[PDB]
Amino acid sequence: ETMLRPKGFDKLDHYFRTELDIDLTDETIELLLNSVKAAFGKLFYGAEQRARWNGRDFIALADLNITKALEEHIKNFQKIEQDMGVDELLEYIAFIPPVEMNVGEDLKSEYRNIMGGLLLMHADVIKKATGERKPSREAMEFVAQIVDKVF
Ligand SMILES: C[As](C)(=O)[O-]
Ligand SMILES: [Zn+2]
Ligand SMILES: [Zn+2]
Ligand SMILES: [Zn+2]
Repeated sequence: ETMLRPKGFDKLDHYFRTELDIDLTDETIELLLNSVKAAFGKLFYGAEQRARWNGRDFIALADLNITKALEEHIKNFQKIEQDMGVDELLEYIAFIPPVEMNVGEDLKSEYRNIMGGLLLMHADVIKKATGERKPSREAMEFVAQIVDKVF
Protein backbone atom coordinates (compact mmCIF):
# COMPACT_ATOMS: atom_id res chain seq x y z
CA GLU A 1 0.00 0.00 0.00
CA THR A 2 1.06 3.66 -0.39
CA MET A 3 -0.04 6.98 1.11
CA LEU A 4 -2.81 7.14 -1.57
CA ARG A 5 -4.84 4.32 -0.01
CA PRO A 6 -8.04 6.13 1.10
CA LYS A 7 -7.58 7.60 4.58
CA GLY A 8 -8.78 5.44 7.47
CA PHE A 9 -8.38 2.11 5.57
CA ASP A 10 -4.86 1.79 6.89
CA LYS A 11 -5.99 2.17 10.54
CA LEU A 12 -9.10 0.05 10.15
CA ASP A 13 -7.10 -2.70 8.41
CA HIS A 14 -4.55 -2.58 11.17
CA TYR A 15 -7.18 -2.63 13.99
CA PHE A 16 -9.30 -5.46 12.51
CA ARG A 17 -6.20 -7.67 12.01
CA THR A 18 -4.45 -7.02 15.32
CA GLU A 19 -7.43 -6.64 17.70
CA LEU A 20 -10.34 -8.54 16.03
CA ASP A 21 -8.52 -11.32 14.05
CA ILE A 22 -10.07 -10.27 10.73
CA ASP A 23 -7.84 -9.82 7.71
CA LEU A 24 -9.39 -7.20 5.39
CA THR A 25 -8.40 -6.11 1.85
CA ASP A 26 -9.32 -2.90 0.03
CA GLU A 27 -12.10 -4.90 -1.72
CA THR A 28 -13.62 -6.21 1.52
CA ILE A 29 -13.20 -2.86 3.33
CA GLU A 30 -15.31 -1.28 0.58
CA LEU A 31 -18.00 -3.94 1.04
CA LEU A 32 -17.87 -3.51 4.82
CA LEU A 33 -18.21 0.29 4.56
CA ASN A 34 -21.09 0.05 2.07
CA SER A 35 -22.89 -2.22 4.57
CA VAL A 36 -22.13 0.18 7.45
CA LYS A 37 -23.48 3.08 5.37
CA ALA A 38 -26.64 1.10 4.47
CA ALA A 39 -27.27 0.18 8.12
CA PHE A 40 -26.67 3.81 9.19
CA GLY A 41 -29.39 4.91 6.74
CA LYS A 42 -31.76 2.28 8.24
CA LEU A 43 -31.34 3.89 11.64
CA PHE A 44 -33.40 6.81 10.29
CA TYR A 45 -36.50 4.57 9.91
CA GLY A 46 -39.28 6.27 11.87
CA ALA A 47 -37.04 9.19 12.84
CA GLU A 48 -38.96 12.07 11.23
CA GLN A 49 -42.20 10.86 12.81
CA ARG A 50 -40.66 10.51 16.26
CA ALA A 51 -39.12 14.00 15.89
CA ARG A 52 -42.49 15.51 14.88
CA TRP A 53 -44.30 13.85 17.80
CA ASN A 54 -41.72 15.53 20.04
CA GLY A 55 -42.43 18.98 18.54
CA ARG A 56 -39.01 19.10 16.93
CA ASP A 57 -38.00 20.35 13.52
CA PHE A 58 -34.72 18.33 13.48
CA ILE A 59 -33.77 14.71 14.15
CA ALA A 60 -32.24 13.99 17.56
CA LEU A 61 -30.44 10.86 18.75
CA ALA A 62 -33.60 9.90 20.74
CA ASP A 63 -35.51 9.75 17.42
CA LEU A 64 -33.27 7.12 15.77
CA ASN A 65 -34.10 3.45 15.35
CA ILE A 66 -31.12 2.29 17.52
CA THR A 67 -31.74 -1.03 19.39
CA LYS A 68 -30.24 -2.24 22.68
CA ALA A 69 -27.89 -4.54 20.80
CA LEU A 70 -26.41 -1.66 18.78
CA GLU A 71 -26.31 0.58 21.89
CA GLU A 72 -24.02 -2.03 23.47
CA HIS A 73 -21.67 -1.97 20.45
CA ILE A 74 -21.67 1.85 20.53
CA LYS A 75 -20.77 1.83 24.23
CA ASN A 76 -17.99 -0.73 23.64
CA PHE A 77 -16.66 1.44 20.81
CA GLN A 78 -16.43 4.51 23.05
CA LYS A 79 -14.14 2.63 25.44
CA ILE A 80 -11.61 1.82 22.65
CA GLU A 81 -8.42 3.93 22.89
CA GLN A 82 -6.83 2.99 19.54
CA ASP A 83 -7.76 5.06 16.52
CA MET A 84 -9.31 2.69 13.91
CA GLY A 85 -9.88 5.47 11.36
CA VAL A 86 -13.55 6.17 12.16
CA ASP A 87 -13.30 9.94 11.59
CA GLU A 88 -11.68 9.45 8.20
CA LEU A 89 -14.02 6.58 7.33
CA LEU A 90 -17.06 8.73 8.16
CA GLU A 91 -15.94 11.34 5.61
CA TYR A 92 -15.13 8.60 3.12
CA ILE A 93 -18.62 7.07 3.12
CA ALA A 94 -20.17 10.50 2.37
CA PHE A 95 -23.26 9.61 4.38
CA ILE A 96 -26.60 11.28 3.51
CA PRO A 97 -29.45 10.17 5.76
CA PRO A 98 -32.66 9.35 3.86
CA VAL A 99 -34.74 12.12 5.47
CA GLU A 100 -35.85 15.59 4.41
CA MET A 101 -35.60 17.08 7.90
CA ASN A 102 -32.58 18.76 9.44
CA VAL A 103 -30.34 16.46 11.47
CA GLY A 104 -29.53 18.23 14.73
CA GLU A 105 -25.91 19.21 15.26
CA ASP A 106 -25.72 17.33 18.59
CA LEU A 107 -26.74 14.15 16.76
CA LYS A 108 -24.21 14.91 13.96
CA SER A 109 -21.57 15.03 16.70
CA GLU A 110 -22.49 11.42 17.65
CA TYR A 111 -22.00 10.00 14.14
CA ARG A 112 -18.50 8.80 14.97
CA ASN A 113 -19.82 6.73 17.90
CA ILE A 114 -22.68 5.32 15.82
CA MET A 115 -20.35 4.35 12.99
CA GLY A 116 -17.81 2.92 15.40
CA GLY A 117 -20.57 0.78 16.93
CA LEU A 118 -21.71 -0.33 13.47
CA LEU A 119 -18.11 -1.32 12.65
CA LEU A 120 -17.78 -3.42 15.82
CA MET A 121 -21.14 -5.00 15.18
CA HIS A 122 -20.07 -5.96 11.65
CA ALA A 123 -16.81 -7.44 13.01
CA ASP A 124 -18.92 -9.59 15.38
CA VAL A 125 -21.09 -10.80 12.49
CA ILE A 126 -18.03 -11.49 10.25
CA LYS A 127 -16.53 -13.75 12.92
CA LYS A 128 -19.82 -15.52 13.61
CA ALA A 129 -20.93 -15.93 9.96
CA THR A 130 -18.02 -16.23 7.48
CA GLY A 131 -15.78 -19.05 8.79
CA GLU A 132 -12.81 -17.27 7.19
CA ARG A 133 -10.15 -15.20 9.02
CA LYS A 134 -9.70 -13.47 5.63
CA PRO A 135 -13.27 -13.09 4.32
CA SER A 136 -13.93 -13.47 0.60
CA ARG A 137 -16.09 -11.10 -1.46
CA GLU A 138 -18.98 -13.59 -1.26
CA ALA A 139 -18.53 -13.98 2.56
CA MET A 140 -18.78 -10.20 2.95
CA GLU A 141 -21.77 -10.00 0.61
CA PHE A 142 -23.46 -12.54 2.89
CA VAL A 143 -22.61 -10.49 6.03
CA ALA A 144 -24.24 -7.42 4.44
CA GLN A 145 -27.38 -9.48 3.68
CA ILE A 146 -27.79 -10.78 7.22
CA VAL A 147 -27.02 -7.39 8.75
CA ASP A 148 -29.71 -5.80 6.57
CA LYS A 149 -32.24 -8.21 8.23
CA VAL A 150 -31.60 -6.90 11.80
CA PHE A 151 -31.84 -3.21 10.83
C1 LIG B 1 0.73 -1.47 7.08
AS1 LIG B 1 -1.07 -2.20 7.40
C2 LIG B 1 -2.47 -0.92 6.92
O1 LIG B 1 -1.37 -3.53 6.32
O2 LIG B 1 -1.23 -2.51 9.11
ZN1 LIG C 1 -4.49 -0.46 -1.14
ZN1 LIG D 1 -2.87 -4.15 5.20
ZN1 LIG E 1 -21.61 -11.91 -5.28
